[PDB]
Amino acid sequence: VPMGKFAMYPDWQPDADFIRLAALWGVALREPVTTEELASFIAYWQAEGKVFHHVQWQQKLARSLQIGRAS
Amino acid sequence: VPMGKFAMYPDWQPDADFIRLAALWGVALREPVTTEELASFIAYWQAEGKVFHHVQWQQKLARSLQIGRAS
Amino acid sequence: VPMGKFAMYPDWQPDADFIRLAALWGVALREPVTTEELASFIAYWQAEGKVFHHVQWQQKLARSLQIGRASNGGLP
Amino acid sequence: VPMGKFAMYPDWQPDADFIRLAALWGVALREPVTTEELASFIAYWQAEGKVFHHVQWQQKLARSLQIGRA
Amino acid sequence: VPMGKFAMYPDWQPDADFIRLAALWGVALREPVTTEELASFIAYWQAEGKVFHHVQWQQKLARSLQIGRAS
DNA sequence: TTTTTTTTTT
Repeated sequence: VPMGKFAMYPDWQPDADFIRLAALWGVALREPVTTEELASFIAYWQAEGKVFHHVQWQQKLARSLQIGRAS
Repeated sequence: VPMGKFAMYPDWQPDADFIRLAALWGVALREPVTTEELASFIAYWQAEGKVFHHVQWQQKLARSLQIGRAS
Repeated sequence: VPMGKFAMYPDWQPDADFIRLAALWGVALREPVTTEELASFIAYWQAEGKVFHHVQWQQKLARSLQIGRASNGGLP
Repeated sequence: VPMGKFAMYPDWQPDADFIRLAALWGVALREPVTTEELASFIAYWQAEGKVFHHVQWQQKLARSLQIGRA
Repeated sequence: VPMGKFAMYPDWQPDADFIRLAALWGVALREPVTTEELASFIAYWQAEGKVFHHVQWQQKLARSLQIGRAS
């Protein structure tokens, strides 16, 4: 929701069509994002404090889910 | 594509001879660039908003593919 | 050496003295510059169009190699 | 100190208290200038051929080290 | 403080409302001048030895800060 | 006054 680059924050959410976006970027997710996966992602990146644009954060989430679920 | 430096944009494509160029720059690609790889690259850099010449964008794409496909 | 300040051009070479020069500037290169590293460097800077003296181009190349080879130490 | 505005030259050195001067100009250097850093700075500016006063060259060195070490 | 043109000297200061003046001249400073920025400016111009009026020195300071901070 | 190339939780 902020414009420009921002640090991750507790109530951030990816777009409603995140699963479709992820597929367009080459990450096939076969299950929806869970509240726990999102919370874990956010806690990690909120602590890290690095700043990204919303679309870039969604790409990081897509990649993180792909790796997390592969294991 | 535009002349001079430009921001990345949705229907950007690398050159038809991108694979040859990438090889000349030390990146041996065995497969053509996928629709998804290109879409992901573009979304990331479009958000970033930095401006480069066409040839410089192609170099970034080559390097990104090298890393992306290595894993 | 090529004289004056010039834009990067396709046939540019850092010369035979490069590795010694790089070392004097604090960049220890163990392997010579590859054809591909050089071609990539040249294509980037030729597009950029900035103009430098030969020694200043060599410094940029040294720095670029140091960073490029740092994920490893050596040539990709 | 070298007098007047001059082009950079191979044997140039900053002052013995360069670190202190740099700090006064807002550049906190943790480690002294290395032989290699100085040589690189001199080669760049010697090629460029621009002329500056000694203090102005020291300011350029301070700024270059700040960036280089970042 | 001297009237007319003068060479830059160690104890020189710009006006208390320098930030506002700078803005009126088209230089938007986000932070006050620091003691280190001022010392650096003075050392540079003192060596140069050129002479300017007080207002002209302030303009040079504004421009120098704009460039210095843009990096 | 104006030196500084380089996309990443696992």
